[PDB]
Amino acid sequence: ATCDDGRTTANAACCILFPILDDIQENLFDGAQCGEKVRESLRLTFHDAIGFSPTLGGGGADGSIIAFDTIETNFPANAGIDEIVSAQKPFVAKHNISAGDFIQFAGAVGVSNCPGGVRIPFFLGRPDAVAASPDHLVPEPFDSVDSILARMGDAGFSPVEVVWLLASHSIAAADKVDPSIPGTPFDSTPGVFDSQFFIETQLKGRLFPGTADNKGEAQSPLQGEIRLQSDHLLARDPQTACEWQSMVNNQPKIQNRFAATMSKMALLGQDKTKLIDCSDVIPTPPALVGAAHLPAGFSLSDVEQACAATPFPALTADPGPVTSVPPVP
Ligand code: HEM
Ligand SMILES: [Ca+2]
Ligand SMILES: [Ca+2]
Repeated sequence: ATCDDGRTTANAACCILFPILDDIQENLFDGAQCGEKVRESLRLTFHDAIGFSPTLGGGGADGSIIAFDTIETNFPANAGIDEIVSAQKPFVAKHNISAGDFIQFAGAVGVSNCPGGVRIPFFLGRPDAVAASPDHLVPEPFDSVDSILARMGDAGFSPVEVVWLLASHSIAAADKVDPSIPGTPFDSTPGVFDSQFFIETQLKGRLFPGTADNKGEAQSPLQGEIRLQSDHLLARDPQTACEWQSMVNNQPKIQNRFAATMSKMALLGQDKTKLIDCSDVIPTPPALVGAAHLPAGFSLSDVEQACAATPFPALTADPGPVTSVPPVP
C-alpha cells in the first residue's frame, strides 16, 4: 500500500501511524531523542503488558494502566509510573488508536531513537481495555529470583527470555529505589542500547551510590550507578547466568532477542492474527556508539564469573582510574 506522501507500507491501515510518530517524536521525545520520556515509555510497555496471568487474570498489553490509571498507578510495584501515564494520556485522546496500541507504539518509536537500538515489531488494533489489571502481577526488585522467574513464566516467558527483556535496563535509571539519588542509571551508558548493563552487573559490588540497605538494592561496582538486587541475583543464577554472560559484547544477539521478546510481550493478552502488521513504520535506529569494555580501573578478576560452561570474555578496560557515572537529566 502507499500512503498520501508516496511512502510504502505493507497495509493501508498503518498510514495513520505517521502523524502519530511525528507528534510523539516532536512533543513527547524532545525531537526524536533517547531521553527520559523514551526510558519511561519503554518501562510503561512492561508495566502495562505484564498484568497478565492465566490463573490470576489481567488483559495484558491492553492499555489498562492508562484506562484504569487511578487503580493501577496506586499499586506499589507501579511507583513512579504516573508521570509517563499522565504524559501519554493527551496523545491517546488526540489520536485515533487505543491506549494499548499507543503504549506499545511509543515504546517502539522511543527505542528506535537510541544508539544501538533495534526496531521492535509493531501490530495495530488492540481493543480498548476491559478491566484493570489485578494487583501484584508486576515483579519487584526485592522479589527472589525464583519469584521473578515464576511470575514472568506465568505470563509466558522462559528464564532466558527474561534476560533478553532485561536488555531494557541498558537504557534505564531509578528514582525510587534510592530517593536520595534520583536518576541514577543501571549502566554507564543509559543513552546507549548496549551490553554494558550485562557487563557491569557481573562485577563484584563494592559500594552504595547513595545510602545503604535500600529495599531492592544491591551494592554497585561504580559511583553513579545503581544495582537492583534482582539484576544482581539474575546475573549469578544458574538459570540465567550463562544467558546473561552471552549478551556481553554481543550487540547482534541483544538486538535480535530484545526485538523478538518485546514483540511477544507487546502481544500479551492479544491475538496477533487479529491485528495488523505495521512494523515498517518504525524508523531505523542510530548505530551503536562505543565498544564493550570493563569500566576504567577494573580487570577480569573483578568479574564474578557465574557461567560454569563458558569463561567470561576477555574484555579490556577503559584507560585510566576508576571514575563515576554522571546522573541522567
Ligand atoms: C524482570 C523484572 C524487573 C524488575 C524487578 C524491574 C525493576 C525496575 C526498577 C526497580 C526500576 C527503577 C524504577 C525507579 O525506581 O524509578 C526499573 C526501571 C526501568 N525498567 Fe525495569 N524491571 C524489570 C523488568 C523490566 C522489563 C521487562 C522492562 C521492559 C521494557 C523494563 C524496563 C525498564 C526501563 C526502560 C527502566 C528505566 C526507566 C527510566 O529510566 O525512566 N524493566 N525497573
Ligand atoms: Ca495492562
Ligand atoms: Ca547502556
